[PDB]
Amino acid sequence: LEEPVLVATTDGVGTKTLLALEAGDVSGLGFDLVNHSVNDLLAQGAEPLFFLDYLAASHLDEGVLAALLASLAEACRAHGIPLLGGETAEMPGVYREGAWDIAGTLVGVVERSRILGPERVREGDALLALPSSGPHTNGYSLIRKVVAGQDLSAPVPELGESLKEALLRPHRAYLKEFRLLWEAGVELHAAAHITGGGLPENLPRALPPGLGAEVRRGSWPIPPVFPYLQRLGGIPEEEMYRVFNMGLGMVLVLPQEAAEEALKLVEGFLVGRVVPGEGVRLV
Amino acid sequence: EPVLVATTDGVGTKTLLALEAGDVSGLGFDLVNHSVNDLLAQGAEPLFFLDYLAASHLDEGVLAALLASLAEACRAHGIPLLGGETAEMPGVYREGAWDIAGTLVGVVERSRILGPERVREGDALLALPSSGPHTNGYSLIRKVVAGQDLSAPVPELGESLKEALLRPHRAYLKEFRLLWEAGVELHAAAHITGGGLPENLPRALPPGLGAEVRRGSWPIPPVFPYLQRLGGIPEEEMYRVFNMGLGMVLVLPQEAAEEALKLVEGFLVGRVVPGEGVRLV
Repeated sequence: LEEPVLVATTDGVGTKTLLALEAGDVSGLGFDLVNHSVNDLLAQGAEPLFFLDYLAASHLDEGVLAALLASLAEACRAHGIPLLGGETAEMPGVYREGAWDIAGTLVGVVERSRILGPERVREGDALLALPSSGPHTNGYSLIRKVVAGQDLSAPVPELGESLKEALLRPHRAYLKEFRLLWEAGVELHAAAHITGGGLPENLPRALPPGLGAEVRRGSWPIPPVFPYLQRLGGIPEEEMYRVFNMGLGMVLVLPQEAAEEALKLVEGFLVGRVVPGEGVRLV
Repeated sequence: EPVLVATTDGVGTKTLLALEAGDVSGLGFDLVNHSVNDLLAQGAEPLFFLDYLAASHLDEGVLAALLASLAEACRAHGIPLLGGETAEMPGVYREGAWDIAGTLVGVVERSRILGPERVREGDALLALPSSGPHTNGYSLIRKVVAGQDLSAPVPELGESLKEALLRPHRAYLKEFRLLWEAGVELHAAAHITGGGLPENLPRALPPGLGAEVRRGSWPIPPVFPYLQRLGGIPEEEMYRVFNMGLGMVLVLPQEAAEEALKLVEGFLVGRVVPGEGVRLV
């Protein structure tokens, strides 16, 4: 109460952008960026204050430029986040033909003593993961290679939809979740947004020295698009968890009792514990 | 309604020249400084900065140069380099290509507002000197110096093309602080970037008011005319693409302009007149 701290994060959609253009549908890229931006902030313990972006391409196609601006405006107002005037850059000398780079920045606020972080993490906390909606916005370079030459618009058995639909599903935002836990006074220690690098890289960040994580395999639902890509690209498991979120959209580190009170308010999965040592071992 | 102000900006292809010339030492200053000037023109005091760097490949060498640069730049203005992000996308960037982008957040206090509505006919135009092309016009620059020895000292410039062309975008924070602290009356300000004077100065002028600038009224950096010849560029084009020495232009009462020159380094380059656009007189 009365200790507001300005925080912020800056992100980019990533190579997923090339996948979207190819499939001729950037309608979701606006949510991919905003939602990814919202989560990097939720990991700190903050709420969004406003967003602004920097779009750069080989050639700012009037068509796709409008569809992008259209998308970002829908993603922000979807979260009640004020959208600020963003910029644009056209540099055919920097970008590959037809390429685009969608980046942005989200500013937020958090009460100092309620900032999430490794120093609040204690040994014995529960690892509560919030379900990802698919690949989200990391690892689409591996993806574009693996699906290179497939009929992205063709239905897939084991998916329940096509590659286009399953691979372009927007990055999922967990703002609604967090608010449910905040309004309920649920004790949260740390949190990790599982982006570039996967669970292995991102989780250890939310953990203090002398503390590693223990993740029980199969304790959470894995989007079907992952093992599919894996099989198609013959991608090893050790590499799957290093590139993809494997269904782990966000991992929460909090007291055991808190997870319980949380799973009654939010769609989550107890998937581990903070044990001595370091790094994240999959058990 | 947000109570703070913010702006995202990019360095432009100057990045490519710096990479090619083997020096990204000042790209952080270029980025941060461009952002700071954009907010000062609105009367905003800088609060914090965040950078976003992307590339075909994140050369460990360049990455540390840019990171160190950005930090010094931020340190110089006394603002925090809060967060940052890095991207490696060889499928998005041409080999060797990079893009330096970032976001600066600031805040406007009542005593420091600036806008087209405060500008009055008869106001003086006070120009703050640029350090060179700054961060606009490098598309033209690089094509004009192509084939040249960026390290071959030139007589006129008193240095090479690399030193004349890579000098960082100058930030005018210290100037605005002096002016703010002294309570000098200011109506509006224009940061001279893409499109030079003809495009940027009008953005700070109310409906039905234009500006007349005196040729030779302010110093024009040595590299500007040098390269105009090197590539036989028409004057009209120079002023359409480059700032020509006009780093930033303030529109303030004739009296406030006279006391301002006693506080900062600037020049009285013209006056606001009835009409539209900017015309060189």
